[PDB]
Amino acid sequence: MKRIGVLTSGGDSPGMNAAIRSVVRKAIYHGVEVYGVYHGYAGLIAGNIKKLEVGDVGDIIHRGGTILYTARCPEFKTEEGQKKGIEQLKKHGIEGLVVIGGDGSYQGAKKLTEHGFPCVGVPGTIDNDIPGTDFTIGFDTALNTVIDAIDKIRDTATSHERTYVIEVMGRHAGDIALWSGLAGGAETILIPEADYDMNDVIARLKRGHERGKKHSIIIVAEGVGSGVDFGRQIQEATGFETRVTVLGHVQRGGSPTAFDRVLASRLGARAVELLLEGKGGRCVGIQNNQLVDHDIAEALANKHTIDQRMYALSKELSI
Amino acid sequence: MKRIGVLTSGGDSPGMNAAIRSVVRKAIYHGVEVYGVYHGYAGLIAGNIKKLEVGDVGDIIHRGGTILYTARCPEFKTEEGQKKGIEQLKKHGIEGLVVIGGDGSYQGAKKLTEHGFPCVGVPGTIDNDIPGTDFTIGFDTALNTVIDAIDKIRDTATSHERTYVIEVMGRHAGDIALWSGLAGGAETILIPEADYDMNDVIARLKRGHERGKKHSIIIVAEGVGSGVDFGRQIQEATGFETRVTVLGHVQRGGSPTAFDRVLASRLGARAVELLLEGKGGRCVGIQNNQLVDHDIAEALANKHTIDQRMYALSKELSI
Amino acid sequence: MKRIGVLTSGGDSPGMNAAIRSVVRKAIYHGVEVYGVYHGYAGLIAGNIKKLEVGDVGDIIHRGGTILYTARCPEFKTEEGQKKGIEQLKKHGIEGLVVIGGDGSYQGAKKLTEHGFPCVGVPGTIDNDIPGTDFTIGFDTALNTVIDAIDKIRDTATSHERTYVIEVMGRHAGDIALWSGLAGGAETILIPEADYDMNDVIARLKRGHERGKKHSIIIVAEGVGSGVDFGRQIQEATGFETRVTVLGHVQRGGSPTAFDRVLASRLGARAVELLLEGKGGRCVGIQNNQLVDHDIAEALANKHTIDQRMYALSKELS
Amino acid sequence: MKRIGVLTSGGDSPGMNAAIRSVVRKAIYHGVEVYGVYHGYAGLIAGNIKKLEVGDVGDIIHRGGTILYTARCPEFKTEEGQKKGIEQLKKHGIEGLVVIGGDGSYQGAKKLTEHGFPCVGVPGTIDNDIPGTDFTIGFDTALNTVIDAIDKIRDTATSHERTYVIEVMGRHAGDIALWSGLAGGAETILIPEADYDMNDVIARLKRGHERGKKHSIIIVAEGVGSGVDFGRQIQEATGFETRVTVLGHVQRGGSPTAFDRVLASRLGARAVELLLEGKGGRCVGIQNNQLVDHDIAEALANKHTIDQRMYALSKELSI
Ligand SMILES: [Ca+2]
Ligand SMILES: [Ca+2]
Ligand SMILES: [Ca+2]
Ligand SMILES: [Ca+2]
Ligand SMILES: [Ca+2]
Repeated sequence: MKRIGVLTSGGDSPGMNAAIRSVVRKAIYHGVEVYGVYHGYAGLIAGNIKKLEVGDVGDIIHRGGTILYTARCPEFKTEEGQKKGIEQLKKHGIEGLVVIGGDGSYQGAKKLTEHGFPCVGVPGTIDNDIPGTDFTIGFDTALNTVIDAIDKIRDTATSHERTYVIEVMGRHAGDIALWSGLAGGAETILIPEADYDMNDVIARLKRGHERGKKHSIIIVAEGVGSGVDFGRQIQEATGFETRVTVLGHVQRGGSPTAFDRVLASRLGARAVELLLEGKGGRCVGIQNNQLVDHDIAEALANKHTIDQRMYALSKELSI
Repeated sequence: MKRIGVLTSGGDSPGMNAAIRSVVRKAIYHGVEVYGVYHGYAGLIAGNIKKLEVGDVGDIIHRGGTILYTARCPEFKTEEGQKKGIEQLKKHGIEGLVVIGGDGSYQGAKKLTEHGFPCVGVPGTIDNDIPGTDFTIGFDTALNTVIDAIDKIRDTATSHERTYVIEVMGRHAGDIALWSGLAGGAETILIPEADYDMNDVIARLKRGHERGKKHSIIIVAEGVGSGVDFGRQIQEATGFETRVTVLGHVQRGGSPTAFDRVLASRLGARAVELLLEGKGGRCVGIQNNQLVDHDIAEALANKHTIDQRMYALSKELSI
Repeated sequence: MKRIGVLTSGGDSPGMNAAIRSVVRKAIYHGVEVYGVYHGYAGLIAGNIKKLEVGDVGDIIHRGGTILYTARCPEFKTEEGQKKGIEQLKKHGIEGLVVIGGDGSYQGAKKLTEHGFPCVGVPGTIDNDIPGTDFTIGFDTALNTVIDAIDKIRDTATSHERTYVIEVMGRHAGDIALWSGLAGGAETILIPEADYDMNDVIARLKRGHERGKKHSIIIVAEGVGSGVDFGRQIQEATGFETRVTVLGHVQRGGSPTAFDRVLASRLGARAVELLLEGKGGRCVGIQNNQLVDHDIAEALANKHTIDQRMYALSKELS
Repeated sequence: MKRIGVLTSGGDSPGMNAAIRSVVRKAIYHGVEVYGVYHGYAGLIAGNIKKLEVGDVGDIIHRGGTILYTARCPEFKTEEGQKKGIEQLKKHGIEGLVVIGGDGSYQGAKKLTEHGFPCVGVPGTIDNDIPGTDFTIGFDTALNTVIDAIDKIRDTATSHERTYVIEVMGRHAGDIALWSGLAGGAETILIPEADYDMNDVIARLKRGHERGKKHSIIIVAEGVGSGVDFGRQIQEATGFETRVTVLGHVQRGGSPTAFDRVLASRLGARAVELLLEGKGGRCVGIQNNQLVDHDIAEALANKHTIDQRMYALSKELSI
């Protein structure tokens, strides 16, 4: 190619900027131009397009959020919109698009490709729920946000001999809960991919009160339920005073961790390589510590999973 | 005195350990023993008393929470209680007591003195309302916790052109909301100590939407209302997508910042000096960058106030 | 006034952009325009100047460094240089100037006022080495940078039963060393403002070793000497495994802490107020937890001093 | 096996405690006793061995360093030192040893296995320089200490238009440097696994300055040389203003990142599993995102490599 475009869609995620930065610096290394599309697919329909310069990506690698913004777009679900997007792309002479994000911001990469516009997906979310890759951009940072919260709430929990339900993000995926709860010494972790028995949680807790334990932390993925209801169930059942904490959107922001920066630079650069060598309708990622690329069509079919041996581990480490 | 005691009551607070460390290591310098009372006044009543050694304050200057724990004590409000508690004191040959915390807890230090046990209070809470001091131990730390949070939500707010309501702590004091909302560039701060008008707030938001500001962030002290409510009021009015975040108890934990560690080391040492100088029924504090001790009785009558000129400042800097 | 300017001079400092943000939003409140001068005094001479919009003050409140940059200017230390400064000032209709920084930024604020140009100065340095104020914009953030490091070095020193020496910045002031070491539970602090005896230090570490203490952190202010040297004198003297860390300019950077963001916001806002009230040749600051302003020339006249009791406290707590 | 021991040798590393917690809690899950061996190998020889109880691990997951300490041991390469090692082991009824540490530690773990005593080795070092694993416990944390430093030096370098050289740790491995440099946005990265030409460095540095760039970060792995020199060199080569930061041992400390806590917890638990299945002489690890174990002698045979394509990418991204 000679010119390509880049875009972010779906939720904000720490590292997208590093991802974006990479798309650009790489294309430059190959004599290619990059045009930033703003406000995601909404921005694409709208014509929100402006060339990015070597200097528009200088000093953003550390920066959370996405400089190109992001927004939902019902219109892009229709042939109608898909059509107008390509016009606007064609208008600026853009022959290739790197789509960075999650929430089937891939559907669009696919749709686009099917209309014969070359398109590559980069995994962008905090909740690890994108196929084609073991980890997504933003997950590592989001975890350190969660366990930093876990570290703090343990300070009070220990001081006051109290039990906390912390509700983490992960709308469908229990990744955050699994990983963070493992890392915070969480003595109960409740995920969507694994059965739980509330009567079991209650007993375990009672059991520790005896064996000298007065504080306790219960990580709960939002995809399982509302922390508020869970806490209710526990205090009502144990008489222990039981606080509840919903971390919510703090999880979505922050300076991306070293893992998230490297991953974003690698992936985003891979995505460019694919466009340039003619490929399209693909999504890159990291699998088994290796760079991979896949057909979006194929990847969107792979049901998401969590490492069950780890969930097991955490139960063992926390009887 | 040759032997004294130390205890922490009311809510947890980052820096208390630094206070306790300082209470202990200062006493040692003067050849005085120090005994820890565990689990607040409940502990005192109970007899939870163990000498502290040099090696028990060997960390702990960086650690949040309180190694002496803390717990409520209905029983200590009744006379029979403090009595029982003084017995315990006498039983271990303790001649004085440093009471670190809110909230409070100065009440007990007072009644203790009245019963002829020499008692010194130290300002420990995150919300900042303990009289006899411009700032309480834990404040600076909590503020940096809230701004870390404000920073992260600004990251997502900006990418999505969304408006956030963030509910912070301070059940009766607007200190946190004021100081952090200033440090966080929050365009709206609501505190118990100053009139607010929601029509003004709403208009202000609609105004900026035009001006070109697509994201805004409202800071709200819990002592004013429920964030998950103000948010509803705003969006059920303006057409704006409004998200809400209650940070809750993450605010209570954490490694105390430099200001808090230094403040704790100072107040702690001062508190021990009072006891040794034979004085009692006092409480220490920082006032106009100078340390002061006041009669608890008087201190307890001074309504808590916030710097109205700063609140004002935050308004001017905001429109 | 209808138009002022702002610049940043001397070593950059966390929370300057907070100070800048404040200078600019505050002026906009009173219907006043702000022109930014880039690259400190060198930029003023060269007329590197651009209207700041609302726009460019962010949010940048969390950002370290200075969006206006900074650079040394030997030339401005001379009559003709200032002539160019004013020429440029007037060429843009800038009626007043807010100067943010340290290490002689104030010098220019005075000279400029002397030549009949209203200037307010704002304390901006990590080392806290600026009169007319208890704390300078950048100090709190620096201290927290230093203790994070001390905490980390405490982790490794503890595991290995080793003794470290950490050299912190400060220039001529020992504020950082005294405040951080005290916050970090250091067992030795060495500063310009207090006197020490190496033999004291030595024996004091040899003694702590007697009571079974297996690790120590000595904190040394650069203004007192090289951390490397102290490490050496000590290891030769005792035989203990002694390492030395020079944190360096790490202390200069980072997102400014809540205190630094607030101080900058207050100070900056107060600085513009002064110009608007026709006041000039003043520097803002915070003293005894109250906002104050002083005539520069006389503020610059006080030798800086540390809190002697606190140093004494830090010893008793060892 | 009813009783095993655990120890930490080599340089200390954030997450060792997490690794200990896991060794000690996993064993309890299986009704095995754990005996701590303090001060690494010098301790093993001298006895200095104490039962680890639940309480001894119930609050260390978040803590840097090693609660078991670590010390060098010249004695333990001799035959007699080892003779002494085993006696002491047999004296406490320790049927097996988990060695958590760095490289030299693996040596002794083999010698023990040879002399009829089952050992498992756990990768513990910040410099990633240990075979039988892609990453070592400590790496992630160290990287993040490095990038935060880099971030902070970016602030001052950008306001002053300075060029910086930052010396990072890694005796013979360029992993920290390469990885943090990529993460940080280094314009220049120097490491032992890959040839560099100083002149191409100066040239690459001059081309960038002529292309407008006013500030630049340069990362040097301590194994390549001394930061102060590369500083002198390029200062007098370019004339630019140039500063030198040596981070030194800060990299060694700090609360372990989510990744290091998780890795530590999986690896440590796996190490217990091995000894319990009668599989001595091994070292655990993560390779291609999968848990693995390898004969110690064999792993110790593999010269350590970095990812050349990654070093390549870092170059392309900074043109
Ligand atoms: Ca950011
Ligand atoms: Ca902080
Ligand atoms: Ca910054
Ligand atoms: Ca730690
Ligand atoms: Ca796996």
